[PDB]
Amino acid sequence: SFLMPYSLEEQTYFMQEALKESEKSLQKAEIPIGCVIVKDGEIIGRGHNAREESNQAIMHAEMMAINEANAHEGNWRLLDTTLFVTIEPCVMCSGAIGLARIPHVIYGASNQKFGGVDSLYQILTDERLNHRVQVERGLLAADCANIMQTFFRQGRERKKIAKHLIKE
Amino acid sequence: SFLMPYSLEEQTYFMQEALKESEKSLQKAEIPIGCVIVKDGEIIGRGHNAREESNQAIMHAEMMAINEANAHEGNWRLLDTTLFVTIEPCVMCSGAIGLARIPHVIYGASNQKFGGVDSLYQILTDERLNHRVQVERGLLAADCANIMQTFFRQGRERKKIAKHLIKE
Ligand SMILES: [Zn+2]
Ligand SMILES: [Zn+2]
Repeated sequence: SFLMPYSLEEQTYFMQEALKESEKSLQKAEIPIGCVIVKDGEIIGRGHNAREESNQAIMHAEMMAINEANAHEGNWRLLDTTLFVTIEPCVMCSGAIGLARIPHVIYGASNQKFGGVDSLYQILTDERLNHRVQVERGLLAADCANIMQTFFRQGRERKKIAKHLIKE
Repeated sequence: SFLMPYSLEEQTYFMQEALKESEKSLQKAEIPIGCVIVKDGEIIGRGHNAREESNQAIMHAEMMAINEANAHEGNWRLLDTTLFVTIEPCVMCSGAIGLARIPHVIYGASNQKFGGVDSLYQILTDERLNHRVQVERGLLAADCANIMQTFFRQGRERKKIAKHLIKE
């Protein structure tokens, strides 16, 4: 039943690759969330949040990775694939993951405010939608949560500078 | 509380425009669902399902329309906008609609199998996500449901021809 296509070291490698995607968003002053989609032990799609830069509301890490994975495979179906994402996917991405037919998802830290996999909803395991995704969580959670904390602190600092310049 | 930026005739015009988008998908042998996003009485985004053609799993009508609307406005935020879609948005699109901050959504026929607005979930009015979208349904439902029925019949016919050619 429970599948294990990759060792813990392999999984760690992939999540760290997603964290590197996460760093791209951070550097661009955006929610530091990264994602990588793997097929046969090879990453076929990468993504990071880029809503502000792209001016696209759907441009979350998972969506970018899915588009890349589909392009790579030249198919909207992403069977026998594993998706690694630093933070629990929101409702939109969860729905997208189900539509892509991705059977395996591994995320780092949970998303208590917008989480659609375990937190607010359980879209990837919902029988009505018949999504039967094997979900794993906790992989490098500390790091995934840490870069997010860095983002928020930097955000307050940027907001403080802006407030100062507007004033006088 | 309840807003009415457009008359019933204006709404009908926009849904018919979404039905025209729906016809594009039908012609390409895809789920005939169309969508239009309106701002200040003007359509700023159009979309239709094109998963098979684009090989993109997220390429539903609403997603295509949102990307177009964001591009038009050069902003991921789609405030003071109204989205018209022939069929009740699925979970992915509903989530996307919430992320775009679209305050008004009008759909034709309901989606009893994958509906994320009223059928399976109520994402657009979920307090946890604080989405406070004004939802209207039923606009030209008969037509929206009709073109879908046409799609399924044509699908069976295409499947029958394919079965015949494979055989002998
Ligand atoms: Zn998301
Ligand atoms: Zn959808």
